[PDB]
This record gives sequence, structure tokens and C-alpha cells, in this order.
Amino acid sequence: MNVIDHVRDMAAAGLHSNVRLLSSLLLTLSNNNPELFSPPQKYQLLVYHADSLFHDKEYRNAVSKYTMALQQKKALCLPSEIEVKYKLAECYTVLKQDKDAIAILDGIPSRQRTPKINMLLANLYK
Amino acid sequence: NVIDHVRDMAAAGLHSNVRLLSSLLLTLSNNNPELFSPPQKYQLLVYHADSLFHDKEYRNAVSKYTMALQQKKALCLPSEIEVKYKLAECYTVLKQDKDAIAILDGIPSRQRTPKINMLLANLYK
Repeated sequence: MNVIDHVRDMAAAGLHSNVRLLSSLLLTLSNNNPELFSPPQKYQLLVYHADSLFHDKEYRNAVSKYTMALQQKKALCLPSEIEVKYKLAECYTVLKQDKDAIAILDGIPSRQRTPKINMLLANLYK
Repeated sequence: NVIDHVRDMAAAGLHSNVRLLSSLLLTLSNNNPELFSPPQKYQLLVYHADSLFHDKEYRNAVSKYTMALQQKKALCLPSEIEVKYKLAECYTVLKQDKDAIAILDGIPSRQRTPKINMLLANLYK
């Protein structure tokens, strides 16, 4: 297996605390040793970390990581872009930035929107 | 930070927990010999060995414990005397009496706690 695999596992088992401190350290290490991780791996790392930040309820931090993740995604069973946007939207909502929550969701092609994503939108339109 | 966190989980008694983490941290440290302070490396090792000890992997604990002491010689931190104790506990369970005795005997008498004196006494029968 692999270090990031282990972070995804720990993520699964819900050791959020651990994922946070480790992914954080991993990220620090990544900015100092580029190509210790592959671009797909970096995306994974960012999502796991942001998810972590999110569960810990530090939304502004999560927001920046999420948007960083999406940037990475632009470059070319990984976390779905659509899953990330959803949580991003959630962060914005709690932060009372609905303009921004709406934007990210609305930017998802209508045919690609999930029931969950449509609920959120619906609520936002109020 | 990180090392501090592992400490807290250990204290909390969340052992099967710290094993996974400390393990991954150890392998990382090894690959980035400059990622962690010598003092922090020591902590890691000790904490990992303890988890290896809660899970009952004594031979493996012995290894980590001895690497710990081996490191603490290059030099907050867990008592070197407490490590030596746990180390002797492993040898004992493993029935390596000679090795248990040696490590305890090697502690200056002035510094030997009741626990240690008892283990020794037991081992001397």
C-alpha cells in the first residue's frame, strides 16, 4: 500500500483528527518536496485534508483547501469533482456566502446535478 | 502539534489508535531524517513501542525500545528509566531473563524505583 492510501483508510474509519494532522504534515512536506506525490495524489491529499478541516468545522480553511483542490482537478475512484463542489457549497452556506454557494453548484451542468445537490440549491433559492 | 497529539492518545489509552499513526510517522521520519528533531524521533519510537506492547508483540516492542535508548544517547520526553523498565517487562514475558536482568542491573542503584527492585528480586529467584 501507500501513505495516501492509509490517509484515505483513516478517513474511512473516521479518524478525522489523525487525517488532519497527518495530511497537514504531508502537505507541508509536499510543498518542500514536489513530486514526492503525483498530481492525482495531491488532489486526494487536498480533499482529504479539506474534508478533515470541514468535519472539524473550520469552514474558511476548508474553503481554501477545497478551491485549491478544484484548481488541481483542472490539470490532467478519486474524489468526485461534484462531491467537492457540494461540500464547498456547504462551507459557503454556513459562512453565509450564498452568492458563492449558489455559484459553484449552478456551475455544475444541470444533467450532472445529483438529488442532494438539487436540494441544496432549492434551499438557497430563498 | 503532531508528536504532542500522539502523546495524548497514548495517555488516553487509545493504543490500537496510536499504533497506526506512529507507524506511518516513523516510516516518514526515516525517509526525511531531517523532518523530526532527534528528541521527537525518540518520542515517536517510545510511543510506538508502547502500542506494540499493548498489542502483545514483545519481540517487536523490544526492537523499538532498544532503538529508542540507542537514540536517547545522541542527546517533554519519557523517562529513560521508564523505558528500560518496559523493556525489561518485554524480556521477562519473553522469558529472556538474562536480558531483563542486564538492562535493569545497568541502572544505577540510587535511581532504581520500587517497581524495578521488585522485578529484579523476582528475576533473581
